[PDB]
Amino acid sequence: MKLFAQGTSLDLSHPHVMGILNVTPNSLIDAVKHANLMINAGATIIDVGGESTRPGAAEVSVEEELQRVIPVVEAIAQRFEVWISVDTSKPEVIRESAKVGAHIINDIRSLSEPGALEAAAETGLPVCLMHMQGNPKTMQEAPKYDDVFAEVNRYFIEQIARCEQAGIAKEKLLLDPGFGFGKNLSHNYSLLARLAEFHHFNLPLLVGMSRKSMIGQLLNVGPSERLSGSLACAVIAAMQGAHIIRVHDVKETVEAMRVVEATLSAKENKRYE
Amino acid sequence: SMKLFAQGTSLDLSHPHVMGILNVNSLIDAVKHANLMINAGATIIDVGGESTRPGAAEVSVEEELQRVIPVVEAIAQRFEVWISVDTSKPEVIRESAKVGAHIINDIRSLSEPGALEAAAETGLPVCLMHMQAPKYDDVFAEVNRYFIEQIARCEQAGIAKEKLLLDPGFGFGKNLSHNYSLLARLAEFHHFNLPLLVGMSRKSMIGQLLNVGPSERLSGSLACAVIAAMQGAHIIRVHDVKETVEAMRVVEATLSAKENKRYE
Ligand SMILES: Nc1nc2[nH]c(SCCc3ccc(S(N)(=O)=O)cc3)nc2c(=O)[nH]1
Ligand SMILES: Nc1nc2[nH]c(SCCc3ccc(S(N)(=O)=O)cc3)nc2c(=O)[nH]1
Repeated sequence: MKLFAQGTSLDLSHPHVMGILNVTPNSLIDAVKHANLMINAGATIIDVGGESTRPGAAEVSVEEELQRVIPVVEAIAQRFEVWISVDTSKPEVIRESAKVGAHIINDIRSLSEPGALEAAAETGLPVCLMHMQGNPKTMQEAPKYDDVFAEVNRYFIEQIARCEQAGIAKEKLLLDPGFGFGKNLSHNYSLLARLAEFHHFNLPLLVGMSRKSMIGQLLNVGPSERLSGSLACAVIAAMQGAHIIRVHDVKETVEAMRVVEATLSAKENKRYE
Repeated sequence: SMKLFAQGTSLDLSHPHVMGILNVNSLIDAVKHANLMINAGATIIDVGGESTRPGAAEVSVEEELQRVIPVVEAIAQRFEVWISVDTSKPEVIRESAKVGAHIINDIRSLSEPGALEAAAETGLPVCLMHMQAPKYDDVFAEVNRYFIEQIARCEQAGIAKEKLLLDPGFGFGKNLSHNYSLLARLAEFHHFNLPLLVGMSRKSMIGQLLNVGPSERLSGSLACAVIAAMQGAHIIRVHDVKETVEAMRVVEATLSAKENKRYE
């Protein structure tokens, strides 16, 4: 499995670490400093995000998101070789990001915004499709599923079809179950436990559990006390064949991923189920 | 519903347990460290540490008794935690059981003269660990047959199968490649229907892979624990108790949401 963007490629034979770079409030200088630290710790992708999608988050104007994101993507692409994912839902941010060197469109809304689908297609870039029930304002009010795995699985079927009809080929797509995006604790763990079953689509799998409440509520610790839990989640995912792990704590995750790599390379079938 | 019995209590092996490592004036600090490990969530304390590492200075019978017995006694009197004892000597096995030890953890699988008979007499649970530039045809198959052999040897000496734990012995006569081969296939050892104990914490199988110092292996050690626990390993022996317990809670939440209750 490989992805292609901006005249390079990304080999998904071994799990990759994606470092989180939030640029919600010198801002540009600190951002590039942080990216650099994450690159040196072994991150091969940086996820640049200028809109909070935490539960209850307020929307951000397109002009504000552009000012936060585009100088940061540009500065990174002009200095390093690391891949760059842009965590946005806005057509214009999608276009302007691709023009300045971004490689992956990581949309938590799966291109649901008006014109987002068409803009993503126009770039040619890889696209991550994430599951969310509802929207960030209300997704955590009362998450409810008869069968969460089935409903997330059905959602991916539907959204894959949707991207194909718009002219985005399967080979550009990634899937992400959306941990924390309209799920209670038990819903998140049902998805993590059956994650390997999403491989049937034959598409890269991306997960983002780092420091989220599925660790906090389970351990009864705050956000700065969740490293061990976060690593445990990362390893559980990567052992089931997840290709990209989105994290805050890059060095430590990269170390854990080596151990997973060694273990999978010693295994016959190269996955746990 | 696997359980072990010792000293009038039981250990419920339906979820993974963290066994903290204790290094053996002494006694006050030992009880202090035991207390910290219990507070961090260890349910078993392994008594020995640096004093009992392979390569360490061999000691006389009377020295090992003087060093080990009062620590086991003091822990048994003050806490409800289970106590694993690191020893190869029959006298120490015997006297440890008298003062409250729950598990005999002999890396030599009771090979020294009298050790097997002394272990049998105590009625306590016994860990069967595999030990030996290393070399194997099929390291899994060699470890497997070693277990078949020790189970029969123990059963010969009157030790019920219900008291045995199996440990593949990470880092004992094994290069990096052999170690990862055993971890990768750890789940296959469940055919014995016996508890599985593993100890990878801070070992060379991490140190060599990541190329870092003894004190910088927490993340790889946690990865190892999680990999083992996801395959149904019952006891994980570690230095970093708090962090390992947190990781094990995540594994337990994952395994409770799974139909199989194990990854293979
Ligand atoms: N592909 C992908 N992209 C992502 N972007 C984000 S931003 C996280 C917003 C947030 C924070 C905290 C909680 S909570 N209540 O669970 O702790 C939920 C959402 N996440 C993901 C993710 O997973 N995948
Ligand atoms: N049941 C059980 N008991 C144990 N006791 C020990 S003591 C540690 C000795 C050591 C240190 C370092 C390396 S190395 N060269 O791989 O880094 C090997 C052995 N370990 C274990 C274990 O695993 N199980």
